[PDB]
Amino acid sequence: DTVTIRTRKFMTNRLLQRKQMVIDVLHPGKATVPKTEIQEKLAKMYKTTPDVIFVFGFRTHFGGGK
RNA sequence: GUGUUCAAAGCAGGCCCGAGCCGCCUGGAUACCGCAGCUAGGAAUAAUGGAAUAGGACCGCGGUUCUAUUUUGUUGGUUUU
Repeated sequence: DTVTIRTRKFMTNRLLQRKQMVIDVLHPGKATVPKTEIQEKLAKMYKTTPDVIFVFGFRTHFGGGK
């Protein structure tokens, strides 16, 4: 809910042939909607079939929210 | 520098764009160096120098003499400055 992947510091990694960015998602009261959702959500942002979108990170911010 | 939610701390960090911003962006300072040395300014202070039965400055020079090598095209010879 109210997810909004905020692609901060987007890096067209040309020598690793990829889109490289920081995922920064928002929440009402429950942090960290699941990773493969975020893949599928970052899929439809970029239309890139998200099983090539290999995400990680995803630590839950205190107070839900982000 | 830096909101680690304060803090112990870290070296961080911050954005806009919907997510084509295909990115933009701060940064990660400065302080310390036993000595000995080095460096170069000082020359007080503390030591420190000389002319004494004369020495120091002036090409004062003098006469002697050693020898060093440039030119005499060159070398060789000697000769000198």
